[PDB]
Amino acid sequence: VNSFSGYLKLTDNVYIKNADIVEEAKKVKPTVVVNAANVYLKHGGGVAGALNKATNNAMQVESDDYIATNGPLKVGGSCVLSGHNLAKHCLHVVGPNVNKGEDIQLLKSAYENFNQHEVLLAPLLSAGIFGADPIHSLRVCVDTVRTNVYLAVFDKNLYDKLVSSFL
Ligand SMILES: CC1(C)CC[C@H](C(=O)O)CN1C(=O)c1ncnc2[nH]ccc12
Repeated sequence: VNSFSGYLKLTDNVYIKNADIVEEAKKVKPTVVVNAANVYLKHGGGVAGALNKATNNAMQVESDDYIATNGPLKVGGSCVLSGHNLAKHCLHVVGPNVNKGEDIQLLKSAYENFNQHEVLLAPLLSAGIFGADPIHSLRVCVDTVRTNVYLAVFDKNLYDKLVSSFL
């Protein structure tokens, strides 16, 4: 038993809710919140900009130190950093950004990072400003992640679509 509430069960291990991930994170305090990151951990907009704003920019400060030490992430890769006031940990995962021409097949590799964590609160990778089809992203998530994932979808219209078109 865990503290996530109001989710629709899609599969044995995947759940979905129409929710603002920032507000869900602040209420739940999950062990892991996933950020829709870029390779530079520049958290300017989308989910990343919202998560970072909710940390009063502490996520960005920590991220800049991480990059200065380690260099950029790989597309399809991830790193674990602090969850600040939002979660114990933030798993920064880089899905491919279609608006940069990155290979959508790397989306499966991106979701594989979730399997290193028993339970996660997460957005749909490569959705939103990353330019992928959220329905394809949901399919890859379901077919790749084996750990328990609670997907927060900000847009109510998108959500209802994702649910109604799910197979
Ligand atoms: C619009 C879109 C589907 C695609 C772009 C955003 C991104 O990928 O960064 C995420 N997003 C969400 O609806 C979403 N879902 C949960 N929490 C969120 N907080 C801010 C947006 C958001």
